[PDB]
Amino acid sequence: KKIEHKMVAVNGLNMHLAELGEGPTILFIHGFPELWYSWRHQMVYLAERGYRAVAPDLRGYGDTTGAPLNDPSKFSILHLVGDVVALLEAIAPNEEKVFVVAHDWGALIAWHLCLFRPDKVKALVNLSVHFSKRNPKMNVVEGLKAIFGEDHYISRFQVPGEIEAEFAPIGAKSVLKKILTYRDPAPFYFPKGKGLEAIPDAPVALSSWLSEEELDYYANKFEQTGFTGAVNYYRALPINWELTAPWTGAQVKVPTKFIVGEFDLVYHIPGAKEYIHNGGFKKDVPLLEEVVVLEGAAHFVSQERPHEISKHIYDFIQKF
Repeated sequence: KKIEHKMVAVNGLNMHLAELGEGPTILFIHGFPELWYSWRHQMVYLAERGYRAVAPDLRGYGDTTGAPLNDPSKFSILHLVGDVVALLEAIAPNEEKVFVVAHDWGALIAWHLCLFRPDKVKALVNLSVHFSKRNPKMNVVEGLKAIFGEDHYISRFQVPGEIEAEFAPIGAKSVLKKILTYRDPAPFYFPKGKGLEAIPDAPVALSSWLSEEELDYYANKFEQTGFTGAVNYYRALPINWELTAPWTGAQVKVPTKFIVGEFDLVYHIPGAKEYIHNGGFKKDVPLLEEVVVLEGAAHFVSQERPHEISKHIYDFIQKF
């Protein structure tokens, strides 16, 4: 069978769901600036081994409609987890708990899904983004701006319309190619009026995992939707910080496997490596397995290392 596509009405949205396979449900959750399509390899691998792979486009992404692009406050972590809980109730009505696999912004959603509703998740595979322990002093935007300055991507993303206008003459294809093929451990910089000039290029042979046809899929979709929906997630970071105060000191009680690429910029945020490897991560996530670091890999591991990611998912969920 080929990948099936449907629309599901959830939490004020009409959500696009891609689906492949039969058996126990695995929910895949993409990140920025990606789509359901990022899971193409894993959907096939897991479906051929007796699982039902389900991959939505998130709020403000791809074929999912209903989100007010003009109101970034509606892209809060609470709205996002609300979407996922409602989705699961609709598409998995006979499984109290399901498997969850997620990456980047999807991983951040998955952490909070597990904090808010651990009764819904049997086991979790998170990629790239480690558990974000709430800093009582300041929000993520302010914290990263203090370290990396005004041109840091999360800071430049803040005012609605600004980064959109920067990307406009460049076009979705060039923006996406530059982002998807990025390999340097430093964060993205978007100096005003400089477009993509501040982002270094890696040797071309290192991005052979991304075909022109695959690039075109992302490009065509984001040229239709624009980038506002996706970028609004970062614009909600300040309110996310306020809204998540009730979960200070709370633990994720779901069995978890964490995987990250050696050169992933998120992995190189100051303090991240120490948090992940020296005990802090295990304290917040007591059922965390041994952390997996993919040698020679960068941020987009599901596409860059599809066999390794697929096998790591299969081997982990087989334990249950």
